[PDB]
Amino acid sequence: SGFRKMAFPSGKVEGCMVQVTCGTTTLNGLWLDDVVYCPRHVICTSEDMLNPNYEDLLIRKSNHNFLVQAGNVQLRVIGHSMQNCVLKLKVDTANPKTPKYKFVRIQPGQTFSVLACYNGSPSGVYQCAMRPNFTIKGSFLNGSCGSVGFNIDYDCVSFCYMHHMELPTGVHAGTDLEGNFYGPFVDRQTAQAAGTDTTITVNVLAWLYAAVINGDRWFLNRFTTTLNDFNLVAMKYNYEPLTQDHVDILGPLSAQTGIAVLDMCASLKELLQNGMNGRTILGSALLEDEFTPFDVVRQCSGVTF
Amino acid sequence: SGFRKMAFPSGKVEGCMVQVTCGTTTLNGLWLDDVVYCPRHVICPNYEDLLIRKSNHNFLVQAGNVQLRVIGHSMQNCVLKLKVDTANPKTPKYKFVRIQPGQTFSVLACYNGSPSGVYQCAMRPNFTIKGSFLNGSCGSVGFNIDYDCVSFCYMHHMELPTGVHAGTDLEGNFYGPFVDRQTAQAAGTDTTITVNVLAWLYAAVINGDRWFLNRFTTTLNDFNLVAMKYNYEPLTQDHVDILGPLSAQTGIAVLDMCASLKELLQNGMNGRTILGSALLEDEFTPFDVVRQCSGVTF
Ligand SMILES: O=C(Nc1cncc2cc(F)ccc12)[C@]12C[C@H](C1)Oc1ccc(Cl)cc12
Ligand SMILES: O=C(Nc1cncc2cc(F)ccc12)[C@]12C[C@H](C1)Oc1ccc(Cl)cc12
Ligand SMILES: [Cl-]
Repeated sequence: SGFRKMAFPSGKVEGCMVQVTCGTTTLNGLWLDDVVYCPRHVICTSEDMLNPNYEDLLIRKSNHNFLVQAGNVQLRVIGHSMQNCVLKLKVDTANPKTPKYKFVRIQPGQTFSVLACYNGSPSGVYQCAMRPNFTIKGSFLNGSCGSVGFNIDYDCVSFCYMHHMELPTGVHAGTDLEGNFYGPFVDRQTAQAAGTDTTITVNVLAWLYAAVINGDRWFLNRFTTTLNDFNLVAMKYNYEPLTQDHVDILGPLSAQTGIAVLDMCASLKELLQNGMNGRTILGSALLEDEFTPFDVVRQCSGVTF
Repeated sequence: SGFRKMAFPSGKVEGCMVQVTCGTTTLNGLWLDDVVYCPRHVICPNYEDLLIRKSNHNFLVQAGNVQLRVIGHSMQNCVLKLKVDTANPKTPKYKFVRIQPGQTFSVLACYNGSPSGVYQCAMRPNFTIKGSFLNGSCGSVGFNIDYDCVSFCYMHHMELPTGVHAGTDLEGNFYGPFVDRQTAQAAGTDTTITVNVLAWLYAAVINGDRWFLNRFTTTLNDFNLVAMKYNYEPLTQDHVDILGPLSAQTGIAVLDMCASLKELLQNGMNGRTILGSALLEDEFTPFDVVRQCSGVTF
């Protein structure tokens, strides 16, 4: 029993964190085999950030301008290249702690663990979700750039995010490990603002199924809804449209609890209308949207209470 | 910016997790140097009588794909200590520490000696933890990290009828009035950790959430009458002293923030949130707030 925002154990990622220094800037890098991956803005001055020409800044650099530190050991840089917004530093030593890994690009609504680091030293781990507006509500201070997001299903680490910047509203933007940004963001200090965010509907439904699994049904009702009527109502509360893909994905949780997806959709409609009335669901007074259908199945028991 | 329920990096603890099997029971053990620590209920009660009938070879200890050989066994309170023939080469610098209610720690939840997740939690005033554990989680541990030293503070033993969890320190002493057996046990009425709620209100102010601030101040006596009425733990002069740094950073005196908390307790939030929460959060200590708003590394 119980339901917590759970992160993956971070050990396999901790053994990959390094410090990258270029001039006066120090940030974090990810050391996998003989390559260190880090945000390309490590080569920028603050002035450069308004309109940086990364190709022009990079051509003026040599291997010995990049200082890479792994624990108490200095790694020697023997090559460098840029791939989109990521800098790849070839080093002379392969990481003996390199786990089994993949680079995966995730979609909005997907969750992942973040290992927040400063000076190549891990400080904490937390669970989060890629928002529909492509930002993440993280907890990052200056020096956290290069910190990574990942999932660990089985013994393989799937790296999905690398931290690049904080937006004016306090939310965070970054790239996949191939250096492609999530969202319409640029690694440039321009007027960039996150689009209006929405609630991840399929995740709220998954979390309502988790509440039923743990033994709570106060919020259920005797009604059903069509998918289109559900979407016309939920969009009035800034909820993401629920697609047939989301309904198919919720199939297993529907079969486990005996509650049809569209009947759980009717319960969500009523919750949006009435609020909780002094009650909580899994110890929360808000409808939680940072647990996916996959996270609920992984964390919850296979036997409904 | 941002404020998340953050756990310590779990790597140093992952390298200590093993699987302990005794008969039909499989649970988790903590391998430090040449000793494996695990709940004594793995042998299940008259624990001395059950233990005397066991030999070293009855305990199967598995570390990854390797079987460790048990060469000795002893009991210390509610913890079983299995002497093994191999010292853990991944043993970090560590201490066994007993924590107090209100203090927080990270839990590495394990099943079959394999870590599955990490989360942050607090020892409730009623000595239970609101964790997330299924069958097979027994022996999972709670810890904090200071510099490079792991301080182990909790080992999971059982789930109570309300879905909350109970366990011991690493010396086998239970937190709370609990016993390790299948019997009628209930957690006492819980209370809110007042000093932690105040720390979280200071974290909100540091992050730009100031709507709850007011011009008023109060006294410890007046506030404690309000806290007692709303099932909040009493606030002591020690708690006020501990909140000193956050008070100096934000310019809001502790009894000034207490007057804000009193108004939140008597009027609610009025459709508003604080750090994305509609409830007053009590699982961040004053130290956790200072650490997350400073970036301390290990
Ligand atoms: O946003 C940035 N760094 C921060 C990342 N996360 C949390 C932060 C919290 C802070 F209070 C400050 C900077 C943060 C900065 C560092 C300065 C701005 O130059 C930059 C150049 C390029 C890019 Cl894409 C980003 C940045
Ligand atoms: O409480 C227990 N185990 C569980 C620990 N955590 C989460 C659990 C979640 C569950 F759904 C079931 C058992 C859990 C049990 C195993 C049965 C009861 O015999 C016991 C004897 C002594 C002790 Cl201290 C504990 C137990
Ligand atoms: Cl995805």
